[PDB]
Amino acid sequence: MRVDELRVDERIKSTLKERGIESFYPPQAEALKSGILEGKNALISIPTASGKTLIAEIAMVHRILTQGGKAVYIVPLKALAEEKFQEFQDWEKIGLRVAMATGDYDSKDEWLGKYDIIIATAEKFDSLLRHGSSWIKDVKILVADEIHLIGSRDRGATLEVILAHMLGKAQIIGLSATIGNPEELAEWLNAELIVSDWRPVKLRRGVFYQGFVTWEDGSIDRFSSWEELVYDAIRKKKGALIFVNMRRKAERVALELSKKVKSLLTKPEIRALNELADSLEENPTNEKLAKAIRGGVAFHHAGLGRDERVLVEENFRKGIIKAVVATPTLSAGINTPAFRVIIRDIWRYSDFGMERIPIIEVHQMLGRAGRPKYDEVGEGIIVSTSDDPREVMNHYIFGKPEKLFSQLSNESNLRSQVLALIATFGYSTVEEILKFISNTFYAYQRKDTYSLEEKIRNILYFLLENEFIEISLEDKIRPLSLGIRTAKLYIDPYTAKMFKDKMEEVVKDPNPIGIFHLISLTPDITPFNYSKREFERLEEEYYEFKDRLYFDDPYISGYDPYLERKFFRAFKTALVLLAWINEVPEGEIVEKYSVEPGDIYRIVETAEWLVYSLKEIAKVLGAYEIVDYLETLRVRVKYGIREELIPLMQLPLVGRRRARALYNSGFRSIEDISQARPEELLKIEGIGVKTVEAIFKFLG
Repeated sequence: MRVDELRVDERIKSTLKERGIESFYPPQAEALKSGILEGKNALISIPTASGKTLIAEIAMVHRILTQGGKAVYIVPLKALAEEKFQEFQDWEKIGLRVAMATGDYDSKDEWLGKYDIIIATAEKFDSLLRHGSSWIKDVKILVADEIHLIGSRDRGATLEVILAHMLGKAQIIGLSATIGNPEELAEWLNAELIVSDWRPVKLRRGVFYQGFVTWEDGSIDRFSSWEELVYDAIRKKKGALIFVNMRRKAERVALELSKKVKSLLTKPEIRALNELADSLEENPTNEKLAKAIRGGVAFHHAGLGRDERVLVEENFRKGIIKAVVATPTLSAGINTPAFRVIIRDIWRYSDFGMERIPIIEVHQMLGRAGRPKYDEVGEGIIVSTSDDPREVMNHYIFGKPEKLFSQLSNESNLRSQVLALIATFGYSTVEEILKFISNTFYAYQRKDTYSLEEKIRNILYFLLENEFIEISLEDKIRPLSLGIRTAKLYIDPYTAKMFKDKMEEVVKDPNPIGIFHLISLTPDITPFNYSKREFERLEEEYYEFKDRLYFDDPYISGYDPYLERKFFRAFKTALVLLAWINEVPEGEIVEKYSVEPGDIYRIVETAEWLVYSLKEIAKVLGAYEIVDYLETLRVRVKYGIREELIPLMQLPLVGRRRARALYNSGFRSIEDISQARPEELLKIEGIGVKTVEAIFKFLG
């Protein structure tokens, strides 16, 4: 169907046409005519290549243009908010303001009140709901992108909860991959179900095994090695996307490929890759990237800094970079299909131990093959090495995706969610809590929820004994300041407990390493990892700074190589964080502590939040003597600077490096910068035109 067959506000039609959208794929047409334009809930389970976002965009905008109010778009990862923010930009042209809200959990963010479209993670939205932001009542529709994640252990419960809170309160639309129990999820969501396998480009799926690829139709094609699949694609002026389990494997395979790909590149292509390879800021992780890119092959994984990942994704989308070997974590950042998708690993290091990559993910990966503009057929190939090809074919290609199970039993999320109910949602009796539970997806899939109930009852004990809540004289369950504060900070009650239990120590010896180590031991952060060769040096430094730690014994819970590792991981993290506030250049940190740019950015952001949370728990506990210290530390962690640079960080385009160059040249305050001649800032090594322009604009 065409845009003009669409029964929506004409200002939407104009925007679509202006984007070059004239018609809709069959799956989209079915969805648009399912009732969502009328306010009905819906679960859209179709290929990613078939444009799920557009369907949601139309539904959201149409919803608020007719009923006014707001639309909330729930993105899976905060690093994905930006992209959505950019593509939602043209809605500003018809008077709809778009905003990104993904951090600062301890805020009502009332400033979002004047916006119409709000992009945020499930956690951020959960957080806002707890704070009771005055604009929440304004939300008419919430879109849960990659809603199948509700079945994921780590964060699925949070998505389930915000859905439970919003159901019946706003229209709910889910964008989902293919699953095993489509109707069960739709039923719980009181939604219309749209299930389709239609895609714009035919997808051919097969399994590669010892020299041959056997396609799902039974035919065979010879390829001496799996990499020939990549060379063949490039030889055909098309591209390839290779998926691997580990970061180091991603890089090693990228270099290997690039070694044979370079000789398949035109003279220009080679010079274009060079200009690109040259622009990568000096750095170990970036050194490998540049060297591989000069061959037409890049690697993609969370260790790379945002800028580097953007470069790789955009140039892959431009066909400059011919192939990309990437990991799972942020592969969603690469929004560009590829003629061929090669799944190199089908087993991944698991927690308890190795396990097969879920069928759901394998299907999502294969569904990335076939570019609409260049391909008439996309090929998704599963590489089997240790597995029987017929078994792999039967399991992944012929078999059905796994059913999604609620992950509400997660002790981490459940303790946080049970406290949140009492501390921010007014739940005061066990019966009421179980009432909320009876409306969860968890309960929906079950005949009974006896164990969860026993699990909740014990959580209440934990909260009572630890003083987050209390039983009033009325025999009701009520929160205490510690509890309310913990709920709003969004930290797990366990990390709050840790902060409370070690507060007396922090007060006695307020110091960086100890604080950074303490927070790095909490469930709310993922510390840096370390290789075996690093341990000896880590151990030495540990003894050196042992007396500054609040958690000193590496084995208070056993000798499990897992627990000793956890402790030292937190310790190494504390060391990196100290270098960070001591203004050691990123390149030097990456190099000296064997950590990656992407991880530094992530840990720094999380640390700022946790140091802030520690400051706030110190407040509720009355440990006011360390609040100023903690507040200052928080800001130092936020920017990676010494206390004296703080006054300059409010400046546009000014980071730790520029603040330093400014300060050392005599511009220490906004006042010094205010009375400066542009030439005075331009002489400073590090400050360029665009920076002075932004600074002078900022100042007037």
